[PDB]
Amino acid sequence: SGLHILAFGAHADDVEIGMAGTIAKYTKQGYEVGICDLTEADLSSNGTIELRKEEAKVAARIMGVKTRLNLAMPDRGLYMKEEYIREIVKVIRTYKPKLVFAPYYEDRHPDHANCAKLVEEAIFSAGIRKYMPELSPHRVESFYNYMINGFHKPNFCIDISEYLSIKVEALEAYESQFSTGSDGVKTPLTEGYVETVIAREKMFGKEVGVLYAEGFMSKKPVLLHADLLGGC
Amino acid sequence: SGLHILAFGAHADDVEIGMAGTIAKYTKQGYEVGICDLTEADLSSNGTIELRKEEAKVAARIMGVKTRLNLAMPDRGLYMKEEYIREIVKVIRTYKPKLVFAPYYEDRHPDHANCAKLVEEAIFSAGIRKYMPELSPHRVESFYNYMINGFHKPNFCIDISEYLSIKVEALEAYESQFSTGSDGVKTPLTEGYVETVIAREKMFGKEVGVLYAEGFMSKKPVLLHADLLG
Amino acid sequence: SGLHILAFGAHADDVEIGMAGTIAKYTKQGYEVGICDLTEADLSSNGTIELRKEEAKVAARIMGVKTRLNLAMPDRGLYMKEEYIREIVKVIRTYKPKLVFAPYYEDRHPDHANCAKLVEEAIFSAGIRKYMPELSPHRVESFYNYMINGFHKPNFCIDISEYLSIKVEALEAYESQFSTGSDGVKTPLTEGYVETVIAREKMFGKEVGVLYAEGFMSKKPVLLHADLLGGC
Amino acid sequence: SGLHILAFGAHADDVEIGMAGTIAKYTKQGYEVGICDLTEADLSSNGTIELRKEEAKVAARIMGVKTRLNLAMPDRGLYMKEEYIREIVKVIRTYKPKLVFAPYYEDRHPDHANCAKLVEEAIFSAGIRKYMPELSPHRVESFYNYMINGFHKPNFCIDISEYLSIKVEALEAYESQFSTGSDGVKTPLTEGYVETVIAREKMFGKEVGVLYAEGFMSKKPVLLHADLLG
Amino acid sequence: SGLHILAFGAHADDVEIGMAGTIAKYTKQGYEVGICDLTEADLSSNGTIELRKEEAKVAARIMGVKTRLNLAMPDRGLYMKEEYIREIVKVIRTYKPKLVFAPYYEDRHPDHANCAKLVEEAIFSAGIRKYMPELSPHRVESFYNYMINGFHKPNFCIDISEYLSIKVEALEAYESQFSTGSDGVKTPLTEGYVETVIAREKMFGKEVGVLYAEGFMSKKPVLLHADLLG
Amino acid sequence: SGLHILAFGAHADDVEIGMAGTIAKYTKQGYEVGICDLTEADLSSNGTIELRKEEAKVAARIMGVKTRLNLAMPDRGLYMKEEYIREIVKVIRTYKPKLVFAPYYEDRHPDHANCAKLVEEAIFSAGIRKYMPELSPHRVESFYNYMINGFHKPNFCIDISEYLSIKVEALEAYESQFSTGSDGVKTPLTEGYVETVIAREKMFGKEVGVLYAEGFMSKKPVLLHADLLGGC
Ligand SMILES: [Zn+2]
Ligand SMILES: [Zn+2]
Ligand SMILES: [Zn+2]
Ligand SMILES: [Zn+2]
Ligand SMILES: [Zn+2]
Ligand SMILES: [Zn+2]
Repeated sequence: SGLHILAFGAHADDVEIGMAGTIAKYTKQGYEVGICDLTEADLSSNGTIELRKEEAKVAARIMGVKTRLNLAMPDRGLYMKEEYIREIVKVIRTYKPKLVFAPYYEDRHPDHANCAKLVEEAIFSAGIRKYMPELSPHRVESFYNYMINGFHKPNFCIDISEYLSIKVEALEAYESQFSTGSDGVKTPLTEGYVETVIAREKMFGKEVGVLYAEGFMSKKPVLLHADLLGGC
Repeated sequence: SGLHILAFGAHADDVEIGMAGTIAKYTKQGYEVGICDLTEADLSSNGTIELRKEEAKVAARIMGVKTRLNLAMPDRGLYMKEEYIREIVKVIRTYKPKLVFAPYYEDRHPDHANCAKLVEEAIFSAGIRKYMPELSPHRVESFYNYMINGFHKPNFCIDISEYLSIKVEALEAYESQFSTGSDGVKTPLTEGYVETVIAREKMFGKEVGVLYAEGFMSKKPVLLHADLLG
Repeated sequence: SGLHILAFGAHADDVEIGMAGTIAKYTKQGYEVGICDLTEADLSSNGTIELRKEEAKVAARIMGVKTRLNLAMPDRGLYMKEEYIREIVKVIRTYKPKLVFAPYYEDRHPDHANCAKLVEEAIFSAGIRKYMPELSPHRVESFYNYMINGFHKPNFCIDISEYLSIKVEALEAYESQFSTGSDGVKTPLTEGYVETVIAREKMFGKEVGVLYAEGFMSKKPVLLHADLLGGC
Repeated sequence: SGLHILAFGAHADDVEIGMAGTIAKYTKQGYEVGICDLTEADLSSNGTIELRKEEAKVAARIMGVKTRLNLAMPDRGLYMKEEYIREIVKVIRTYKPKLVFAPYYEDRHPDHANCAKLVEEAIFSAGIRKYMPELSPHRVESFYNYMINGFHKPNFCIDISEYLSIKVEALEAYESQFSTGSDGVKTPLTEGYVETVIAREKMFGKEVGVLYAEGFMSKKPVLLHADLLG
Repeated sequence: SGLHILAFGAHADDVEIGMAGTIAKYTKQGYEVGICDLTEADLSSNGTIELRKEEAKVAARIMGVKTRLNLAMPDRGLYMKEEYIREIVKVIRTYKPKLVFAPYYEDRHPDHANCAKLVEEAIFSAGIRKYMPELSPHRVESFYNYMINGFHKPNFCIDISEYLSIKVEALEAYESQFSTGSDGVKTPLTEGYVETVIAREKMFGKEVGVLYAEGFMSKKPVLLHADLLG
Repeated sequence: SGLHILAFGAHADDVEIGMAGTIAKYTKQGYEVGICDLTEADLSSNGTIELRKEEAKVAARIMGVKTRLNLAMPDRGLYMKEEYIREIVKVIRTYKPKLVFAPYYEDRHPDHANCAKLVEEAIFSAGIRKYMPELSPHRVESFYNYMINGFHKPNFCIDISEYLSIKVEALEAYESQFSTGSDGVKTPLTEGYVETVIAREKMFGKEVGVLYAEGFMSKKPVLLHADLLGGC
């Protein structure tokens, strides 16, 4: 039928950092969300690709994500390439996502911007019939950006107060990334990173009058219907 | 008991220009919307206070607005004054609006910014029990700005595609403002102004994938719940 | 002698959407303007490349454009490539345009930003003698951006009130793009798009005290001489 | 009959810093430019009202400005007051300027923003017939801001390459301001200030491909006609 | 003789929220920091002027602040008034601060912007000899803004990793503000506010590679000398 | 041991224009700074590559720069390429710079933005152990941008009042670039350019209360410790 949400990350844990709470919130309401990791994060200082993929599976189940893909594009190699756009178009056209999410570009990790750029190009081409005509076109309704590193004034927020614990659980599934363990090394991700993610969501929460909120960017104004006065 | 929306303008027609479509959309759904105009637009180039008051009633009727107030503050005199803030605080506390709207400040007409500034101060003070303790306090949930003159990248939009006709009717209620008539003088408001308002809403509409949308500003991030996936 | 204006678009109709009114205004005053379409818009949902080229010719004549080129670069393929910059440099050096226009980058169609980026690179290289020394260098005086999709606060406007009908005519020349016809499909361009373009120009018009104005972006402050107090 | 340009400053030398070059350029072409300083700069660290008034006359002469007014509002007292707005409205309606200039608000000296704010309110009210109905209204065509302290990405520039010398002469007319002399104290204005003003204009110049340019801000998009292709 | 830092707030706890960590960091190094609260927060939902004054003393003690003043201006009455500017000018000239801090204007509480605006006007006038000539003038070196409500991309940060505990202690001194207690009502300040303040500082910290950092705004570019390479 | 500062430019003279005063200020204090020019500026209208390299050496000695490298990437060819990132990573890992500087992207010369983009990518990859594992990783502490063409509100300034003459000397070392001579041609660099650079620094100086200051951009807030209240 088609995914309600397809969220792209450069590396498994990107989507979790940006929007694990939102995903958990909406999968619980019965919406179908998929995650597509562009790379296997082979250059990550800690862990292995297989371990990372296993953690991605654990995280997916925590978030109620039934569909998780890895396009196996090179870590630190998300250049603006036709072949990569093609691969993402294939994903978009296969899963027909109503909404697509990708990282926000203003991020210390260039892969995140590069992922967003590829996804943006792919979203546009996905709706073009004559492009890759072997697959039926799909028009994504909206493209939004979640935040990985740092913070920005969000265009919109999703209240994740009831789902923060699940987000932390989803994040903690990436043991290799955010914890040293027995043979791991100290990285920015190991040293108070998950705490920083919680902090951001607390900060965004306060902005909108809730305990924890995830913040999102949108190139277009968000369309309000039921959320203006509530009632759903 | 309280209004769902209270929309402030400096002059009658302000709220209409900014959000007649949204107001009509929501009153049709059974929501209670009030309008409070800060002034009687005593200095308007065309028309009189008399004619404007009647037009404001016609516009309110068109929009399904049952409550329209005018604070009769001086046109072009919306200075940051305690007396004016307290009058607006009285209004907010009386009508207990969930949402308050006011003009966006980036506007060629200084009254519009001045109105927004007064309303913002009043919203904050309205929630403060110790302030004007004779009148029970009220906490407004959200404060949004609509656009009168010009345009800005909206923080959010309301699809008014079905209500554009009603918006135009509500605007046209101000015949003294938007038409020269036979005795009136040419103003920015008579020279393709209503057409410009429709044009803006068309532009905002296209941006969000609808025919016509009204654009709004919000200092805080918009909180989505049902509107993310509909 | 050299073009007064060379306007680039990614697709034929880009320049029209952004600045058909301005072009018509200035060709009528006897200025020479050319248009260079980077692609043949082969991936356009409606029409054919030949039909599109014929519509581009009709549009050009409506606007009083005597020079129209198509570089036949791939639709959805305006990557930052040396070969493409080279081709545009060749165009700039051949036609010696005083002003160059291209799409503004803040646009839902990535080709538009990509076109602008290529043109910007080419403009700079066009003025470098040692670059492609087989063609004499040319220094473009100013590079401005017109708007295709959406809207932005313009850095400057051109009053096109007297030329709006001609702009609409130029736009309507692209029957395949903005009208369904007998065998066309519904796209964002077919559903109230031309009306939206008029709306934008009405909006920009009001900003500057005229009926219809086209809005432009400029990286540098515009230099005023005669337009400060008028009189020409 | 009306001025082509009326330039407001908070203090005499403001307009010179912002736009002496532009003023000189246009007065030489036969355009009528007036300057109105809101205050007599009564609190200036160096000089006196007496000396400053004379310097302002010398500067006006250098710039070819035939009309210079001073409203003698309080230095550091340019509050948003009705009385001050109406005094400025009187000036605008008397001199009927096509263009009005005032300082840009993003400036370390609060009087400059305060001046601009007052002037903006006055420009709007100047066009309103019912406001101060004893004096015929005037509609200003465009309102632009010049820069005094610091710098900003200009919305537009005026090539003043031929008039930099005149600008420097006009600035140097304020010897009490830009030089310590023999009894004066060190201020931001004495410590390489004129050199900084020239520096800015050099920077703006380079940006637009000329030797020296003055930079201006405009809330509305600049309307080009002849200057697109020259 | 003069203070190194004078930090202004509209209400006691403002300075703490913005910069208790920085203040503690620098007082521990032997720098003299003063705090001036413009109002006694007479309209605060919870507590009394009495309790708040005592809490402000406890907070000052925690931060190593030896000088705390209160100007007892009206809560929610921080209008741009000459009388208020001059009171603040008196404070600046008396205590001769090298640096002055005030709230950042982009803040849901209008008093915070209003405080900053008053302080900015006062800083400028404090340096003007002819203004209030009975009291020797003082030139403040730099004016910075700290953040109370919300967050902004800071122009600069101060590493407060070692002083977060002291900041929390200083905030917790305002038990009447940040806890409902047993008789108090729920406010934005009682609902995970201190946790939000810590959260912000964690966020700013991460941005600059430390555990906790306080963020500051500066209208002028930050001048680096020793901190470029440490 | 490792450089305190490594400054990248696209062309020799870039670093000088942006930060010759700062470099001179800090080399005089005994800090070690290196410069890496990405290209030999082979497309420069005046001079030759060898002459340019000789001027770069003269400029380096004026600034007290003991290390100057040229990566010999193509002028007007600083595309986002893996090979170029690799080369810069090698430089960063070899010289272990505490701070890295590159041009600010908002610049009429696209090479400057392109240089900054390459350097940003390289800085990130330089800290990744598994990337190019033959060289030990290096974490650059901070990345800042200097300004070449035009001007921007600086995030921070360095007082160069005492070192302006040295900056002018460093700039004047590029005789081929900023002076016509006997067989040179008129370019934007020859016509009041060095004067414009001084002007900018005078402008930035006034902003921070000094005679001359260089202005820098930083993606992160600058961390103040000693510079808040002085004393070092
Ligand atoms: Zn990642
Ligand atoms: Zn109005
Ligand atoms: Zn196109
Ligand atoms: Zn002044
Ligand atoms: Zn407060
Ligand atoms: Zn260069």
